[PDB]
Amino acid sequence: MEGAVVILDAGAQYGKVIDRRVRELFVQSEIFPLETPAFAIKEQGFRAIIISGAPWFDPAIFTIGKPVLGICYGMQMMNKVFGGTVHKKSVREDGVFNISVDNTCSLFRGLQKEEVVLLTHGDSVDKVADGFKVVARSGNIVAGIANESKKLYGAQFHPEVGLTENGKVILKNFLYDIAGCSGTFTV
Repeated sequence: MEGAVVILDAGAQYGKVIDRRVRELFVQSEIFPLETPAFAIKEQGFRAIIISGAPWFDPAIFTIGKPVLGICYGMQMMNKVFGGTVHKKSVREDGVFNISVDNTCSLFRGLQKEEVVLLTHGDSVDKVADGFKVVARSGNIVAGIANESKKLYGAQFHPEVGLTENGKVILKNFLYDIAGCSGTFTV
């Protein structure tokens, strides 16, 4: 329903890690099946979407005018849906890397120009879809993308894990500032 965040996660945790972070920030969240149709999300009145993780998802989750945070595989899909491409197996090993961050991007507000983040082995963006800016990187590796007018944001790394030093700040930026979720409950 309204004011809540829907989590579509293709990974081994089935939304649980991302869901604990959203809870910790006092925001209502529902873990949904990844193939949940975009129209169903709109009809329920969800305020935002977090997609993370070949599994089938509805490409229209990116096109319905709701704020979306794509994490890792979710960022790759976001890029793909808007005409971008990816490198296969470009990240060979899991690691905690210091990366360059665009500080003026909505998502990375309050961060330093350099940040320590967890990147998992796998794929990474090649050609960046038109309308997206690169907002984080290390070398050939695009670590973040943003279409600010559309409120579509991608992070290659995993902000939901404590190993990403200021991952909570990134999620706060998305949920509060970008999506306008209130971090308040009524007891």
